[PDB]
Amino acid sequence: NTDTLERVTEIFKALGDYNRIRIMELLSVSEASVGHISHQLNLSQSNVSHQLKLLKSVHLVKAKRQGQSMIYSLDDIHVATMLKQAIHHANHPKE
Amino acid sequence: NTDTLERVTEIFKALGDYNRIRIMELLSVSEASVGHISHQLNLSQSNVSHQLKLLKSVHLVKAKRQGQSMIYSLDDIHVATMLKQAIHHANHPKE
Ligand SMILES: [Zn+2]
Ligand SMILES: [Zn+2]
Ligand SMILES: [Zn+2]
Ligand SMILES: [Zn+2]
Ligand SMILES: [Zn+2]
Ligand SMILES: [Zn+2]
Repeated sequence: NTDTLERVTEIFKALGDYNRIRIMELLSVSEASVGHISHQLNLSQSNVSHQLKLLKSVHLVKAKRQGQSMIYSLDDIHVATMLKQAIHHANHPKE
Repeated sequence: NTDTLERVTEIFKALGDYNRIRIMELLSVSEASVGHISHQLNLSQSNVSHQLKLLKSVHLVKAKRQGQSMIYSLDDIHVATMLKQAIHHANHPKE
């Protein structure tokens, strides 16, 4: 319906960012904490936390506390498939 | 690589629009011409053509001339899967 399409608009508007894409891509390889994400991608923890908060609000990523810190990961299989299909579509030959 | 992620950013930034999503969704059901798309969605042909041009430049949609008018469709299976997985993710229950 109408409301459903608005929600998907939300989802895509959240992926339309270079650094959020780098965060998603990294998460598609392995779940991780803010420090790890911040270290590997060279983004500050505060910026990383700010982006994850947005990504989480549209259900693109989820978080679970394990030990001391929160461990982030792609919400579910739909998100992973969606992302991986897009990455691949961007790389294969297109004449 | 770096350039690949910029390209996927492009793709998602193009889907982050309510009307472009309505055009993609309609195309995911059936290929169609500008007039059909414009009629069904109540968007003018000029606006529809403008959006398709953008969608085409990032390889989200493709066009083929059949008869007199151009027939548009999702570029390939990756685009269709990507879109359908997202639509579904937006609708299923998420607690
Ligand atoms: Zn930063
Ligand atoms: Zn499902
Ligand atoms: Zn493809
Ligand atoms: Zn219009
Ligand atoms: Zn393929
Ligand atoms: Zn889902």
